[PDB]
Amino acid sequence: SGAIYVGNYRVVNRHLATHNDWANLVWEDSSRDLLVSSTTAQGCDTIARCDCQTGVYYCSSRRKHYPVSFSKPSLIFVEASEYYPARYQSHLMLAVGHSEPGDCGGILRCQHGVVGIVSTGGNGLVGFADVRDLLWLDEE
Ligand SMILES: CN(C)S(=O)(=O)c1cccnc1
Ligand SMILES: [Zn+2]
Repeated sequence: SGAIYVGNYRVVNRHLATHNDWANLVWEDSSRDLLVSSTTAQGCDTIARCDCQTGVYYCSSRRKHYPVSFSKPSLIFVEASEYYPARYQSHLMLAVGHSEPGDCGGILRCQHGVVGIVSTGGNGLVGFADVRDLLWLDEE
C-alpha cells in the first residue's frame, strides 16, 4: 500500500483505490494502474520533473529502501499478478529488485522528488508507474 500526497491530490494504484477515492475522483487510467482523488489537507510530497533513471524505492515486504537504476517509462507486457491479468501496462518503468503485490504504492524517488509508485513485480523485477508526466499535479 501507499500513496503520493501532492497539493490537494492523492495518487494511488488504481487497483487499490477506495470507494472514497472513486467518490472524490480527479483522474484515473487503468492502462497505467493510476488513480488520483481530491484531499482536504495539503500533502508533503514534491513530484520530480526530470528524466532520471536512478533513484531509491521503498519495499514494504523487506521494510527497506533500495537504490535502483530503472528504465524510462514505456508500454510493457506484465505477467498475471494477484490483482491484474497478464496485460500491457503504459508509463511503466522497470528495475531489478523485489516486489510482491502488497509492495504496490511504495514511492520511487530521485534527487528531484517523487518519480512514481510500485505497480508490478515478479521474476526479480519491480515496476513503477511513472507520475513525472502529470504536470497538472503541481497546480490547482
Ligand atoms: C513511451 N511509452 C510508450 S509510455 O507508455 O510511457 C507513453 C508516454 C507518453 C505518452 N503515451 C505513452
Ligand atoms: Zn530526477
